[PDB]
Amino acid sequence: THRFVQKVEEMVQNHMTYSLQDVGGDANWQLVVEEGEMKVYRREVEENGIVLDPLKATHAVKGVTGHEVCNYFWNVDVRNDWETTIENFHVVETLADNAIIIYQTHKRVWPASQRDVLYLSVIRKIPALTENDPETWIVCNFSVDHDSAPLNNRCVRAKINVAMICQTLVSEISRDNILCKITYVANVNPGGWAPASVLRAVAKREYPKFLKRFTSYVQEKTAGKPILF
Ligand SMILES: CCCCCc1ccc(-c2ccc(S(=O)(=O)CCO)cc2)cc1CCc1ccccn1
Repeated sequence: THRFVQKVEEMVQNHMTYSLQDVGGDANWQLVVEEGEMKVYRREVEENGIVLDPLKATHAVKGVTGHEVCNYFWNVDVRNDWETTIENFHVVETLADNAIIIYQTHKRVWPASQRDVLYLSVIRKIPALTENDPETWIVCNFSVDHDSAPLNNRCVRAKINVAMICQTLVSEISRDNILCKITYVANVNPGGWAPASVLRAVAKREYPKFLKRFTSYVQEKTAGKPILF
């Protein structure tokens, strides 16, 4: 029990309530990119002339579990093996063995100024509501304030609320018979000002690239390892 336990529970619960819902029938979501099972949607939202566009994506990855996907997403030690848009990150504080606070800087995208982020990252297993329902693994990354926040005069502080939410279907169980269903949501306030066209182009390019790359890394690192359910 660190000082964020209840904020964490609230963020996680909101994601389980709202983020998991299907949006196939919801015209409010614009489907922007589809590549097979990977479906990437946005809402066009601006606040004070700053693009906030909520991002929501679903995906189905063979041969990995939600537990594996989330560990890989959460574990700072493999971060540099799949991240492409990060200049630097530092663990600011270890809250618990499933929760840390991270500082990171994002590669500049011309012509906007560089962004940095300060966020709590927590991984949690949500037990099946009923023996009918799936268990879910979730990673939530959400912005928090912290005293040990670096001075970075090059950077505008973005604020994020991101969740990677995983449920695993299975048919000795082999990788051949396991499917991981992902819902990934990212609400990012870039702060300051950045050209709308830039923000939307970066999102449209980088989210599908991230999801394809990250999931493929998980498949590759796990294949021929015992399944971690
Ligand atoms: C002018 C560019 C402004 C960049 C704004 C920004 C800042 C941070 C993020 C971002 C994206 C994914 C995460 S995470 O999924 O939690 C994994 C940990 O890194 C945390 C933060 C996103 C974005 C929006 C632009 C953009 C979109 C997808 C990739 C990169 N940049």
